[PDB]
Amino acid sequence: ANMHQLLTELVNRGGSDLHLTTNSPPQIRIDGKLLPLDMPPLNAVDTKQLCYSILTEQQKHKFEENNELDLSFGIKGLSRFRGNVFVQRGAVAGVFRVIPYKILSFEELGLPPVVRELAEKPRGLVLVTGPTGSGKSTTLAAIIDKINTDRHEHIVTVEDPIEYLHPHKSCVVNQREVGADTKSFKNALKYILRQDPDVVLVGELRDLETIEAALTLAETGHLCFATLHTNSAVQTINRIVDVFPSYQQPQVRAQLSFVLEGVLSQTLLPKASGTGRVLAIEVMVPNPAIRNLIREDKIHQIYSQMQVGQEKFGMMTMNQCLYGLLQKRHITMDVGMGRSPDPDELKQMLTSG
Amino acid sequence: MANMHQLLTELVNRGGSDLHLTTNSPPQIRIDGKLLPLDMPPLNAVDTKQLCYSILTEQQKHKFEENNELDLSFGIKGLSRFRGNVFVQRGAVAGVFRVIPYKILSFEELGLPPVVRELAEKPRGLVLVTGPTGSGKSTTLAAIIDKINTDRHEHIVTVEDPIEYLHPHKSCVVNQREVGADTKSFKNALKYILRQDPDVVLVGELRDLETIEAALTLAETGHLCFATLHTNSAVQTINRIVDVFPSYQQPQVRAQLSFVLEGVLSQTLLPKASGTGRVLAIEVMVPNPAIRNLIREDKIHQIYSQMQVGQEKFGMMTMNQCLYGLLQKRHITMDVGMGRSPDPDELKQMLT
Amino acid sequence: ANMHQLLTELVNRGGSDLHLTTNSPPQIRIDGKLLPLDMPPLNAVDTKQLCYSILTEQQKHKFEENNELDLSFGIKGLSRFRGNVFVQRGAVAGVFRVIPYKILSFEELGLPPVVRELAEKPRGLVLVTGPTGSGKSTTLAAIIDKINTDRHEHIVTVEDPIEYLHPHKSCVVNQREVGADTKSFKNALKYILRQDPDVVLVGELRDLETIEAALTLAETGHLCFATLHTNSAVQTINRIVDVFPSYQQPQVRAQLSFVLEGVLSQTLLPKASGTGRVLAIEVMVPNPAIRNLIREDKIHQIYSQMQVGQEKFGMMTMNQCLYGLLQKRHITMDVGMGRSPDPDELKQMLTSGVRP
Repeated sequence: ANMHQLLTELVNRGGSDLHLTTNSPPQIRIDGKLLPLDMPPLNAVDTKQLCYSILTEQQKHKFEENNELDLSFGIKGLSRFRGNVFVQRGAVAGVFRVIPYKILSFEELGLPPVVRELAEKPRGLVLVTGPTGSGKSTTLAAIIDKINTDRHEHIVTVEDPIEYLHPHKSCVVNQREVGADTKSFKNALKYILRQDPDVVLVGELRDLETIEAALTLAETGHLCFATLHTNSAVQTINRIVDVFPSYQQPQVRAQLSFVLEGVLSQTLLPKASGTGRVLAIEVMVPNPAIRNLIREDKIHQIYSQMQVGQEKFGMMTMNQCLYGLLQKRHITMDVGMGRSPDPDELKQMLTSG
Repeated sequence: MANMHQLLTELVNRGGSDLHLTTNSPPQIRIDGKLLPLDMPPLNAVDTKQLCYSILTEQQKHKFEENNELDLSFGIKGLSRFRGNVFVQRGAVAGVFRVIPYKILSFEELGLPPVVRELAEKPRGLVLVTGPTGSGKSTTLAAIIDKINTDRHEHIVTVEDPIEYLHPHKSCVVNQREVGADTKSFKNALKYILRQDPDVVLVGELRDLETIEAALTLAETGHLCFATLHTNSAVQTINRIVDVFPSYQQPQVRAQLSFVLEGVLSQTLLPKASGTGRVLAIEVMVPNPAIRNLIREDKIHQIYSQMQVGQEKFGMMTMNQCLYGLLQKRHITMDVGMGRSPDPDELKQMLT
Repeated sequence: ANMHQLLTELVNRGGSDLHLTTNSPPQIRIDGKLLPLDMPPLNAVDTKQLCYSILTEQQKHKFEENNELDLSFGIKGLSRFRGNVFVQRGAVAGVFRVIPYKILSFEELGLPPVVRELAEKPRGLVLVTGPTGSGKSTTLAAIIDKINTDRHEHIVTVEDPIEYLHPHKSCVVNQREVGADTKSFKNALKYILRQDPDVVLVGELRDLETIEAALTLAETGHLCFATLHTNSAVQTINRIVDVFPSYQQPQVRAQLSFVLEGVLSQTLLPKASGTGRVLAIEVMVPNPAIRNLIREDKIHQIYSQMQVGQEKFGMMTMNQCLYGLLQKRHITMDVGMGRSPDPDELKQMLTSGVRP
């Protein structure tokens, strides 16, 4: 009934987010969907006492000045949390995310064995892309945890915001949160070469400066991880090249062909059973043929190379993953078709074999 | 301050559309389109300020005094909600107040085609409801937001200036932020929206360059974004969005739009042929793979031809095709249907 | 007060403007031309004394901070006035414009009956154009007053500045003065749709933003009035189109062809008697043929349709109006010819075997 009990239940019930707003009971997001708790609806007095109970006095003043506040806090013996407090219809409202210290393993996440091998790469650019909540941070956290476990190197992450904490194991891990630890991605990236890193996570490739920063890191002997909100390997490569002026795109294509070591495009789909989510992932691992196609500006022909790189490189097109999920009845036909980038291709391959 | 409450009660009881308060005239109510003065003495400058200020918050009174303009909404328990505009004329306060029903109308009550219901089922993307002021945009948006609220277990956040339709929680969590009270501005609300775990976001009118980039970012990162524009057609809407950006960034914006656009609705309310009420005429564009290439290929005007043949497959409909059907079914007069066609000669060919 | 007496003489003598400046007697503008009053020339002491006699303490302080001041004021039993005070050659100077409360009728203004029929339009765009002091606000005030009399609708005006005041009749009339009631045309037009209007006066079509606002008003079921400074219907339509980029001119021409309901272009000419001025006006009322010519980018061919549209559509070219002013001997031959856009056509009209 208080903030401590709600946050403990959020962790205990495997929720990702707790929502507190007027005229609704506390609600928790489990596997992406909100489920209300068996409690009376809150009023404006309730949402204010609950949200204020986890703020410092200085934080309460800054929220009252702007009607907005981002913060993080810890509950001893429980978990860390990300909070956002705001105002709607004249009342306090809040959303609170658990940030787990412990990452589940690759097999628990449904990630193919090639993801474990990407975590062993000495150098290059590895891109994990997809929409919000498609599993990107969990894959990145699993990869970084394997690196942390296996290497004696320096890992620096720049995140907006940090979604997983990595205690030091064999690596030295420094994590900078945008907006608190560092002013911006640009400022962190301006000094990242002066911090003796070996592995760097740069977050979303939001602008040209960040793309150039990720390419330089990957060219100078570092393992660079970044995200995009693209849905396929080809769409990912096109977005990176096409954001640059036409005159500088030849160099970017040449740069990408040398340093790119893997592209993972994930999506979480509803299970046909109606409970839980299943991972759909497109995997592109560059071979000499794909690297030439990038340099030759034959980006779209990379898809044909992914269709035949399953046994050799662990590649898998998005349609090839949906096909396997369909034969095992993990997703319905309606969900698979609404997600296929080419439903006619997936339809024809289902009829044969 | 209790006189204003009684005037609005009289406005509701007499079936009026709008209440007018201005100096040197009695309160006037629009009934069936025509103004009628109430049998009361005329107001002075003190009165129009006193009545209008009685329904303002202290901030709203300081916001109004800073700009000599103010839009707002408020509710009267047991009566109705109302949208108000207060302004200044000849050195005195004036006000107009419209009626906002508590009960949100259905798709069929609003005259919205079944394709709007399928747009309400989209999991992510950008859906634009456009038109000039009072073209039914908030009513259409509320119907869309009410269907998602009814059907989904997701988090809906709206940013409104002001909040018009209220959406009680159903199966969704719905948070509605009013600019100038709950949040300082659209810019400030959008700065924090990514930390609030939203699934569906209403950002209001695409009023400037900065909000459009924010709306494209929300829709690109896996969210369903609703926004409005002032344009009157799908093609005019797409051109307006791209052309506000500097020439060097327009290639990316067209590329983003080809990926993220999920629907364009351009509405307009016309008087009914019976002489009572207004009926919705709507142009609906839902991008298919063909339209997405036309967007990427910068052949935006050829999109109109695609809408003419996408009715059965995709539920598409040009404005002229909608006006033709409303005219044949006797919902509108010939002058109103002709007075709205963007190409009156095309509608003639369909008439034959 | 001498100032009280000067303003009474200005009103009584039908002057439009009173001028007070150093080394000249007070001068009043009568029929567009300045005429000095039979008084000794004023000095700097006089001009500061006369202008300060009508200022509040707050106005005197603001004028002294900038050497500029706009204001309006009323004189009980006389008239209201719009004033401007400034400084020149180290001395105070002032100009004062009268704002009449009473609007003259259409026939008094010399406006043809077709203008009255334009006031009965339920929707569309009606443009009243001409140079400064060509009677535009006066024509607009007569139209607004007829609408106010005949309709139960909401009239909103946005003006820079307000020229005629309209007491309520059957309409509710709200008049917003730029720089006092509202910050700008842009802000008034930003909220005008939320103000439940039926008839809107938007002032000068100064930029694309205002033209786009008027087109939106005219398309959504409103009657919109606006002004330009063009001298003919064809010149008026082209001026509106040519303000847009070349790629967007097709749409603007298409919009105008749909919503345009009337174009009036005026000029005030001296009378043959030497007293008063007579209105010369060109009237274009769009028919289906003219609307097509607009859409087809055949604007110059619109004039030929106007030459034959008096009886059918109530149209009237400038030359046809000048012809009528010449037959009634209201203007001299030189004045009529000096304004004709085509003197040879007007000559042909005068040398007619069907002349009567």
